[PDB]
Amino acid sequence: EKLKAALPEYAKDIKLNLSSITRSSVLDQEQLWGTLLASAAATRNPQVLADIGAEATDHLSAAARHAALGAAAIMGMNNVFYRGRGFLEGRYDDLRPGLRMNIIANPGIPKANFELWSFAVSAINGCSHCLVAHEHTLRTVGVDREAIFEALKAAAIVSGVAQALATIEALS
Amino acid sequence: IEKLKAALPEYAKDIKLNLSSITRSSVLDQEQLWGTLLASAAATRNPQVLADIGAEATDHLSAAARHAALGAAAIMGMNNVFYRGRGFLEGRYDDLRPGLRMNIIANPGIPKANFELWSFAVSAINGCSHCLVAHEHTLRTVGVDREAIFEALKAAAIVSGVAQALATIEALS
Amino acid sequence: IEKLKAALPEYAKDIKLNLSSITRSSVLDQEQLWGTLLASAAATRNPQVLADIGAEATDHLSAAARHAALGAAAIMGMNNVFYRGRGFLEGRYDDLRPGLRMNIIANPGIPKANFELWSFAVSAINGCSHCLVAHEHTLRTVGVDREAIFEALKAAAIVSGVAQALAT
Repeated sequence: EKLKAALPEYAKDIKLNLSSITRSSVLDQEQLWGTLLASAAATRNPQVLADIGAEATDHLSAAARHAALGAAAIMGMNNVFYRGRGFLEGRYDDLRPGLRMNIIANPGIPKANFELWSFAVSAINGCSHCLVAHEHTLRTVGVDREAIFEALKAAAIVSGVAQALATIEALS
Repeated sequence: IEKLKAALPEYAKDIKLNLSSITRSSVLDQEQLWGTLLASAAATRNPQVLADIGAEATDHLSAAARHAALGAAAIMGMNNVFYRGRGFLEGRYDDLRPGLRMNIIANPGIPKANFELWSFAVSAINGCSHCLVAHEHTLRTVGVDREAIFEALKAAAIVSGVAQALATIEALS
Repeated sequence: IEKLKAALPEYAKDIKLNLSSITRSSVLDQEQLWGTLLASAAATRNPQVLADIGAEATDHLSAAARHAALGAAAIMGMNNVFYRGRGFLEGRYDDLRPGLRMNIIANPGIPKANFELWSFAVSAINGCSHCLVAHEHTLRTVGVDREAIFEALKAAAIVSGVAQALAT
């Protein structure tokens, strides 16, 4: 509400879209808020992370909250590494990453949910390798594409929100 | 942009030179140029760059222009993520209704040409091939020269270099 | 570091470990390593990471090297947008001259090997295939082993994770 209220007039579709995604009935209240929170972190916009984070506490456990934020952090690294490896046409695929990412195997919350949040973040960062790998995993654990698609929509909407908000604050 | 140029460090002279050059270039309208420097400045998320350019854009852009430019950044902010992502997913989601409102695109409050140019510029900054191509095609359809489009791409890239350059000094001083 | 390593949240434990190790790693020499971490920190746009890494990098980076690293991030901030953009336009704009000044590339004020390594690290962060490839090539051209290049990519990625973790 207060976030929506801070959105400029030249950003009406974003506000509109933020309202519709927040009232989503496709994703769990945990799937939804965990996605919104991981997405918010992935935008790097403090205000957006603060307001989504504040509202998220009344919809997510401390464990869920931490898992959502850690998905953002770990994809921040993976999204750069794998995309780069992919740009090198596989010529370094034999080397050996050597990077820890245990949170992925042991998230502390349902893995279907962690994957959903990781997928959303990979969409924001733009790494096809990770977006595809996570999308495949979601399907393997029973998440339907309607829900996977809703996460893609949410990640995009939240990116718009952060862009819209960043501009108003710097100008006003 | 006079203060921005001054803010740049000697190790970023090329960007300063490029900023000086793109601003004095005449291949683009006074509206196309400042509207592109503005949507680009917005898309880079650097506060100082947006603030400086935004201020210098008022005596160079109409009210409706300044509005359409900032609105292009915001809406591309979402579209550049959505279409890019769906585009990676092997056609598996091409038959689903996005259900995303983007009316500003059909009604920017100014003739479409410039909105599309600024949308194109933003899509370059965010890195979305689907949108870059779509908007480039639309620009052509409504009579915009390649030279103009290419100049926007350059302006988008230079502003991005300026944001990076200034972001680092702000943080280190 | 230390203060940087210590700021990481607990749910970002893996990134803490990765930072601790990439900084203790020898694969890259101290200038290569810290110039890459500095260039990367800049590209993440996170002010705290840039400050901590920039300060720790004073003990291993000459004045010329530090400016080369920061300069690499700035120029790649522009090139990474330009070449990627042109690259998606299906060669339809390849006949036009960019006319963008890039003099720092040929003249970084230090050995190119390092400048190219840092530019490669930034290109990975911004996501421009055209530049990551062009620099990976040059890097191999003048020497530099895949292991060093791979270590920079890892460093760029690890630094991106730190910045995000801190931003959260």
